[PDB]
Amino acid sequence: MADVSQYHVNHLVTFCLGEEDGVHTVEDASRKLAVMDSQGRVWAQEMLLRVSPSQVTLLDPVSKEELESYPLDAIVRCDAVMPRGRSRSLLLLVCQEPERAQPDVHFFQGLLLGAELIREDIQGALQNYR
Amino acid sequence: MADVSQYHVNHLVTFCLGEEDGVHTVEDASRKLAVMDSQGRVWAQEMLLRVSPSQVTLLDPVSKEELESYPLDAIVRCDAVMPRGRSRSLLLLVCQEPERAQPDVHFFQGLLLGAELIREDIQGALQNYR
Ligand SMILES: [Ca+2]
Ligand SMILES: [Ca+2]
Repeated sequence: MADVSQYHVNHLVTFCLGEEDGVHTVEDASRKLAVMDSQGRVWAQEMLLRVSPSQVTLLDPVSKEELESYPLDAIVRCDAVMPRGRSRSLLLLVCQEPERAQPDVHFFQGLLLGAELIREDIQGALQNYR
Repeated sequence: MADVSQYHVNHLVTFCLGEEDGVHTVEDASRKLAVMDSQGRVWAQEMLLRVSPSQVTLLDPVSKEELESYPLDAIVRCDAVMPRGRSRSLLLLVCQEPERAQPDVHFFQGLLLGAELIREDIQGALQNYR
């Protein structure tokens, strides 16, 4: 428990989810992440992920300026997963931003704190908010 | 000419552009906007669009808080268009955000100032920046 916590993570990829792309489960999403990675579309970018009781914020690790923010009302799902062929956990966040026609899948690689700890924190903040 | 100007607009829709969706031209995009609208996916939301010499910013018309921002380096195209069956101009902005796997199309309805005036301002700011 902490109202505001931060974690350093590496953002790996954000991609839109359409009703006809065949991507329906966390597992389908991890598989599309591995395809993307084999096409040279995934490049790790270090970021600061901040969970507060009203939103999840992403910041530049040095400048501390806000790169993106998702109010908790915009998060539709948060999971942590270890795809086949990886010793690590990925943090998956699906958001439906109000202005966008489709939801997006965001994948993050956790560093020392893993994705499981961040998943519990966001899910605790979601339960609370909701 | 003005380094920073603002315009009130209505955001209509933002959607991702994929290499296999058949959407290649401004005209294809206006047609997909009309399909979306006939599926009940388009709802006008009033916003403040600000052009500065380093970025395009979208704000809530009252609270003035930033809703989104696109550094000029992220804009790949800006056009104004009058689709068939409309007496008005739409402002089209295509952006490729660094973190996203695909570019997005954003459509805005201009109000009293039209989309043509905003297109020239962003294109002037793009030329300058570039
Ligand atoms: Ca917490
Ligand atoms: Ca200007």
